[PDB]
Amino acid sequence: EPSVQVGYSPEGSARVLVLSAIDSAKTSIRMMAYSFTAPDIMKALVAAKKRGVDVKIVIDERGNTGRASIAAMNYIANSGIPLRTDSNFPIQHDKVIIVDNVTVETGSFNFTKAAETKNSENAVVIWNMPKLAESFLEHWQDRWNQGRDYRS
Amino acid sequence: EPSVQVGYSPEGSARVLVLSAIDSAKTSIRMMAYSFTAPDIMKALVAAKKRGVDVKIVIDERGNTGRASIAAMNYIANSGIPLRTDSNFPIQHDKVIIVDNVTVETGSFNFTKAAETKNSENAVVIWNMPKLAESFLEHWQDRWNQGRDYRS
Repeated sequence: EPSVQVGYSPEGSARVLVLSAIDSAKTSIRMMAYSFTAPDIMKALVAAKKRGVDVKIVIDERGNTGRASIAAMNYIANSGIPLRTDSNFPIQHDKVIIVDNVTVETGSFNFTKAAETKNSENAVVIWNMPKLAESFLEHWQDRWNQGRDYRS
Repeated sequence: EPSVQVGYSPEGSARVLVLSAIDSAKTSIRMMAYSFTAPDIMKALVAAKKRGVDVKIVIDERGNTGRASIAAMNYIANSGIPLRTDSNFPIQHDKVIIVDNVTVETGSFNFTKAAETKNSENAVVIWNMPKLAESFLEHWQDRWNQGRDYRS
């Protein structure tokens, strides 16, 4: 049952794989991000919410004050997706998407345009590994718990 | 046979896991790095070489001109470990260690002190998945092939 997929940037396969993970969510998505700006990623997350998926996101605070960051954060909050900024770490550097409590996307890939089209990056999606995902969930939960709500 | 381990920062488990992957190499190590500065990581890589392990590294060029970067690069080259800088990408952002052609370490974790002790990070080691590793190897090889030797 468990399997792993990989994609790379600027090749294009990383972006598509990350979108595939979000598009696959039937019940939940717990996301951690540093730079949070890619319009394509935001559109996919809100499409997940519309599907009924329970989406919650915690992102780095200091690295998300740029215009593009604000546009995405506003877009996300306006959709009813619970979102928090976290400044308890010099940098909340994780780029992680936990899907349906059993799948984990991770790697170097930041959720940005530069990450999708310019930089060399790798993104992996580890499917159906419940133990790995619950561990990542504890990591997500700890960061979320000390975050600040960003609402609309 | 395939299995996955995870570690986090600043907890301490990520650093130890990354060291565990390097310490486990019996035949080869193909590494990709953005910021390349952690003394502990360098000591471990050279200990691998001394063990007879075939170690080759390609790192981002623009992000490795700081003093700590130079100290590590010099330390690494002095040990006979083939090393290259790559500037063909705005940022060679991968933080990857491919061990013995079948294991892959990856995640948000940069090979730096801040990554080990201050930032929130995650590092995963995907053990014994030959197909995943050969794919990552092609990714490593492509970046290495357009790099510039850094020697001593």
